[PDB]
Amino acid sequence: GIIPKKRQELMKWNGWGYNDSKFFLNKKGQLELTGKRYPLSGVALPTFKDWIQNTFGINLTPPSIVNEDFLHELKKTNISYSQEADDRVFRAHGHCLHEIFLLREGMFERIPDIVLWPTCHDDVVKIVNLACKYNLCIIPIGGGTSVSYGLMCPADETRTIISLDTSQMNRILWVDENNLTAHVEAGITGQELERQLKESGYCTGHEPDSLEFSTVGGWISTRASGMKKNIYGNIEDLVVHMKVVTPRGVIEKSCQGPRMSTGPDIHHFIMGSEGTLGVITEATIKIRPTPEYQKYGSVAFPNFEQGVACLREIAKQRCAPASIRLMDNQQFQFGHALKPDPNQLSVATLLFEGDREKVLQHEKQVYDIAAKFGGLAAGEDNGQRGYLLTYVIAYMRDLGLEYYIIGESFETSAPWDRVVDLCRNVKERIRRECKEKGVQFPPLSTCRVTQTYDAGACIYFYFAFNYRGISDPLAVFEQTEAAAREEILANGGSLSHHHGVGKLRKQWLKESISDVGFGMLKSVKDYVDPTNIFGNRNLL
Amino acid sequence: GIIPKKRQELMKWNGWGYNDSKFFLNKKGQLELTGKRYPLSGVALPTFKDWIQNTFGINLTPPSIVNEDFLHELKKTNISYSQEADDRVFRAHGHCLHEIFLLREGMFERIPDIVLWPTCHDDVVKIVNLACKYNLCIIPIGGGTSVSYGLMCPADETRTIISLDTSQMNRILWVDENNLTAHVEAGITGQELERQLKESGYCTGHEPDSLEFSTVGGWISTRASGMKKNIYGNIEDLVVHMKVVTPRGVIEKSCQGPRMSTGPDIHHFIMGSEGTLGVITEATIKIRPTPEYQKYGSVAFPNFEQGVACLREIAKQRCAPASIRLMDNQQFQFGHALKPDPNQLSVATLLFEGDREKVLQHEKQVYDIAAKFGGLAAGEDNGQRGYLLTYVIAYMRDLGLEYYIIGESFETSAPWDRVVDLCRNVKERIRRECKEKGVQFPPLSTCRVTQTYDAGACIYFYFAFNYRGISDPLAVFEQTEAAAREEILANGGSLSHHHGVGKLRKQWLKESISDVGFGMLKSVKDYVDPTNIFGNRNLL
Ligand SMILES: Cc1cc2nc3c(=O)[nH]c(=O)nc-3n(C[C@H](O)[C@H](O)[C@H](O)COP(=O)(O)OP(=O)(O)OC[C@H]3O[C@@H](n4cnc5c(N)ncnc54)[C@H](O)[C@@H]3O)c2cc1C
Ligand SMILES: Cc1cc2nc3c(=O)[nH]c(=O)nc-3n(C[C@H](O)[C@H](O)[C@H](O)COP(=O)(O)OP(=O)(O)OC[C@H]3O[C@@H](n4cnc5c(N)ncnc54)[C@H](O)[C@@H]3O)c2cc1C
Ligand SMILES: C[C@@H](CC(=O)NCc1ccc2[nH]c(=O)[nH]c2c1)c1c(F)cccc1F
Ligand SMILES: C[C@@H](CC(=O)NCc1ccc2[nH]c(=O)[nH]c2c1)c1c(F)cccc1F
Repeated sequence: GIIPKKRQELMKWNGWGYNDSKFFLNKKGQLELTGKRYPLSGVALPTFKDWIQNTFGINLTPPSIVNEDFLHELKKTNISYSQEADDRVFRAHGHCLHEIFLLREGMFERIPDIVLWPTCHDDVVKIVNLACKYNLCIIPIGGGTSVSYGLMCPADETRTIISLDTSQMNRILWVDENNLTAHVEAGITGQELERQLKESGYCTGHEPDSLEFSTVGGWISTRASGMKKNIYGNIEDLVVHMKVVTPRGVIEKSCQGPRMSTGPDIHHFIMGSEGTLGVITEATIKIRPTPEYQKYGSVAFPNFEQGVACLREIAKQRCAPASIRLMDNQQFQFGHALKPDPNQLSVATLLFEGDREKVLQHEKQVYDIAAKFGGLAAGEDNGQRGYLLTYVIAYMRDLGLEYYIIGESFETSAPWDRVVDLCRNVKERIRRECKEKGVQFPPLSTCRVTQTYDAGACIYFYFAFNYRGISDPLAVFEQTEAAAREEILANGGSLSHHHGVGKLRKQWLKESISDVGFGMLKSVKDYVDPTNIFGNRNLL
Repeated sequence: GIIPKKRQELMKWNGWGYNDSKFFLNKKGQLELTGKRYPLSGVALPTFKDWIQNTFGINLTPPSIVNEDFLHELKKTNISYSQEADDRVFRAHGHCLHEIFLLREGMFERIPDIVLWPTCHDDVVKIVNLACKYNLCIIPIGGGTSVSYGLMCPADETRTIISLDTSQMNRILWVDENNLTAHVEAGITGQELERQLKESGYCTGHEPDSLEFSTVGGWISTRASGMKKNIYGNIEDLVVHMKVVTPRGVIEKSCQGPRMSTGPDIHHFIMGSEGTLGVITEATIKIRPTPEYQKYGSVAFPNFEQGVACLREIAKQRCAPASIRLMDNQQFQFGHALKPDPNQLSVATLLFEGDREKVLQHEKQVYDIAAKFGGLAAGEDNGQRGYLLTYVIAYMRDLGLEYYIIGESFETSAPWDRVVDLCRNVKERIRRECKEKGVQFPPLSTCRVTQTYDAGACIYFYFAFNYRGISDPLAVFEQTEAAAREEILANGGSLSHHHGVGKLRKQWLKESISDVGFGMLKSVKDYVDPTNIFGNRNLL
């Protein structure tokens, strides 16, 4: 569960995930997943090949530029470091499509010059003090799962870029059973954090799809959201305290009290900072007893529209289960094609978790509400296989890439009264833009509602196309994604619910938060990091 | 429910509340409240006189300095304004003890020079533009309920001080029944907001003790907390959107989505700004159906310690009702003395509110948990009279002042494992400090736990003494309150849970949030308001 230093030894150098986990054609000509790692690993998927065919119409290094005096002082600290090509290349990207192409099919313009692996807070203080002295530039990395060009090195950056890798600064420091909090180093992965806490009968319940690699410090940096937010909260709810190293000095509140009125909350100044202000070294997170019991479920609806109305009503009654998600028809068919009126029909997956008794009180209320929108209980299996699926979806990018298929997921949050219109108009905008740019086959564009809130919902989109017969396929993707974002904003959706801005969405930020607001962010950046040491150039 | 312009016509010029509501000795020599306004209004309180005697051992204008050219432009806007003494004196204070003495028994050093009453957002833009041009200073006021010297005018402030009164900028702009949000002007009072919304079947549930006068813009400015937070949230939870006028310009997010990842959340840059960055003019707040049903309750415990352990356990199981509060023994006796082992015994009051059916499921779980800490159901009456009492407590300051008794309430939040020790040591610190400073009778110092959180609790303290026979009684109070704050911090409590900092707690802020953090606040202030127009000098 700890990420090793030489990452390529466990993980794919050119795509998502673990080296031992890849999609291949088995000795029956059926798609199957390698290894023994996930539930679907080593399980043949007879309909999955047919589905890809039917849906898409297919068959089936720069040198290191580092000062020798800085390197001399760095050796005195016994902070491990590397100037090796394959380590620096690994830490120069996340998992946006364009990055993955330049990885497979060429080279990046700029990559980090040196990688450092601090192991504690004081190490990070040393590195930042060194960067002041020798005029260095720092780009923190945890899991490297950014889908916002958050880790990309600016091409015109003349200074030595340090990739400050947090993966080895990863121990749970204390578990406070009295206050139900856990004080942890920022580099720890979700999976490792949940595994260690479970041994003591606890958990956080913070479960992003990237949890195998994404870190505590990452989550704080990007305002990450988790699958079971309904119970455990998002990251802004979960974080009681943090310790941050910046060029100006160390930020840290002097007390651990649950809720304060001591001016503007400086946690929110860091939470969402996307690596531009400093290094988040330590954080105190809320824990809960390991849930007594879990149960899955599903509900089918005549159409998407009625499903949304039901989710709305569940939100209105504040009786949403741990996870509730509504798939459109194309996604329902997708999930059916992965097992070992039926064209508009939509399905909601459910996950209830908690105390044995309360879980059932909940379950009833949800199904009764669903009844009144034409919702019919559609089985415990549908639910369960739906959630196990989520940690393998990311591997399908690489599969599609073999067979001339490209695509990416994208998201927004919007008010309840804009959901239905937004989903419909964004999908339409994708079809139109594709046709106009010369795509031969109708592009796949689907959506699901992944989170409910009082004031609205999170909407998660997939879009993909067969790019065979297109002059410049990356420009087509790039331009269509940007069109979808324009449509999202025009239909009252947000710039991002949880992926954040990074460098992918910088152009919209001033509109989103206003000019004065943008300037507030800049004023902070310029106090904390006047000479731009933390110069990934995300956000501003 | 709307605050009029000439406030003194409905409200007390020299103390808390409505003119028609005062404690007096009735024609039987019993204490009674005037008027018909509260549940206890016109109800005689036979034991209350005896209690005050037993507990305490007693028997029972500067000229307006304003530019004529600015005044000329102001007349062109038809924004109402006043230079009258009694209007300016009214808006020069909140309800800290020292302010109330200077009001009754003398004069303030500095007061506002002119009062303005804008009626909308554009009016506020005009005023702030005028303050840039003629070098004016602005101190926003809503209810004037600050207990942090938040409204006090700095004595050495040479510029013309505008009291920007929000009371007339108070209309509900829309009610969005689809998104369950209400878009409101910042000057509306809680009481008026709840009344208007109830006519459409809705509420916010945000219920501070100051709700009769405190405003939406106030609550955002001070990070206000409400009695029924457990259901409805505190202000940071309730606010979906806001519009803020600052010298640099207008801040406002371009979309109304429920949850975002677009960098640091600029709402939290304003929320807690205590009138130092700008004027909050409009805000979008979460609403809920008017709760179907309410029920009160109470539980008695052998001691305070066991009550705290029970509240902790309720928090751990996340089954706290709308309100749960634990009184120490002195406060239990107090409440008993106001009706028309018993020395350590403590009592918890309960308020359950919601859907008819779910309220009872809750009720059972609370009492069963309480059973295991020696908690015996202690009646529906105790509960009900406990909560009706909270809106009359504030009127007792003025009663005590007649009979040589002074005192103030103060608060903190602390982790669960520091609650019991903090309460005991803070009370002890108050007795010791009082004795050392020459107080005749040991003072009253009591506490109650008013809110529970995952990571800790809010603790609410009263302290008071008979000041007869003391040279300088305001210095004694001042110095003791500051000693209590020292003791709070030393026992792991926070600088404030909900009253905020203002100018009362400025000296501790840098410790509380760290020096870099303090600088982050200052960096924002300086960008947004470079010439200190918003110069109440709270916080920094
Ligand atoms: C397959 C997949 C699934 C995903 N699922 C989800 C999901 O369910 N929910 C969700 O919110 N997001 C998701 N994401 C997006 C991403 O995982 C999150 O934004 C996550 O918070 C990033 O974690 P990380 O540790 O990989 O950070 P990185 O990708 O390593 O870095 C992200 C940014 O934060 C900065 N940073 C990292 N560590 C620190 C630190 N210690 N101090 C200061 N700055 C730092 C970096 O400089 C960079 O700008 C997913 C991404 C992928 C590829
Ligand atoms: C009897 C009593 C009971 C109380 N009970 C509670 C309670 O239960 N919970 C709680 O949290 N607090 C309580 N308070 C404290 C206080 O009422 C709150 O902090 C409240 O939020 C202040 O609201 P207001 O409209 O009275 O603001 P004011 O006192 O009028 O102003 C407070 C501060 O905010 C600024 N301000 C006001 N309006 C604006 C605006 N529109 N834009 C920008 N800045 C502005 C002012 O300049 C000032 O610094 C209580 C106080 C009293 C006297
Ligand atoms: C699933 C995406 C690839 C992708 O964008 N993966 C990243 C990812 C995967 C899962 C996520 N869950 C989130 O909340 N954010 C997430 C981000 C994809 C397609 F949408 C279409 C075709 C191939 C393909 F790989
Ligand atoms: C009730 C207080 C006066 C006081 O503290 N008023 C302000 C006040 C009153 C009620 C409050 N509820 C909160 O949450 N904050 C509050 C602040 C008081 C004393 F603490 C002691 C003697 C008389 C007296 F009136």
